[PDB]
Amino acid sequence: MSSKEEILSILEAFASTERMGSFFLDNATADFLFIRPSGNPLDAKGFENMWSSGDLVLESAEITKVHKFELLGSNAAICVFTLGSKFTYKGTQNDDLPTVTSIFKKIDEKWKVAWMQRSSGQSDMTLW
Amino acid sequence: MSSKEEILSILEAFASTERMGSFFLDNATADFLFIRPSGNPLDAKGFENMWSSGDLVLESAEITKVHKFELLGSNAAICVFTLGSKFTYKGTQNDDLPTVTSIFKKIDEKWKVAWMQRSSGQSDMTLW
Repeated sequence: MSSKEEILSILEAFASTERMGSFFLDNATADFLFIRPSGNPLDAKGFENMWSSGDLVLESAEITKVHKFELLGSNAAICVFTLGSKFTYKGTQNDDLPTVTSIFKKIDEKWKVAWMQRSSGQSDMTLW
Repeated sequence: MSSKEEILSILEAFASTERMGSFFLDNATADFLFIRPSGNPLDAKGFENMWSSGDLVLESAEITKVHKFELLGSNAAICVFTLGSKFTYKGTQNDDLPTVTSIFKKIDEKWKVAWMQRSSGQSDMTLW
């Protein structure tokens, strides 16, 4: 299957209620970081720690729209997408709609997420 | 010279008081977008329009620290950095310190910026 499809399969797994929290632990490269809207990095364990809280629960997440996909040579790729989520935090439901830039690399012939930066969650879809 | 150095030379030109506004017009690929902290995209002209305002003036900008650099094959690259700027907006000076994820591609044997997403400007350097 096409690399878009392979990489999209990985992003769908990230955007899943059961798998998001621990995902980077299994699927990310060792030097992966997740860049929060503040600019402050989290590593795979830091990301999982956020979701481990108890106070933060993912209700739904989806790959709403892919804005950019391309291979960067044979063994890397960029995928830019809008991630649409619903989550509960300390007693309130929230919608979240960031723009996310993700980078993938092939390691031992398998695709892994190498980098991800997200925006604040009130993006305007109409601009795409 | 090394690709880091070539790509760093391009980023220094972006982070310059005279060149930032119009930079993407000359140095970016046609499908480049700049992702604002909100997640909302700007194209090269949209970016220049912001700086054309009169109300917004860049006083200084620097590549403060490079956190990640690597080639993605022979003809692409990722560079993650903290951009330290001072700017005036509608009568007030501000400091700005985002995390920026940039992607580069070689087009006709020349490096061009292909993508850039920035965070809010109050990142915590101590986390790197």
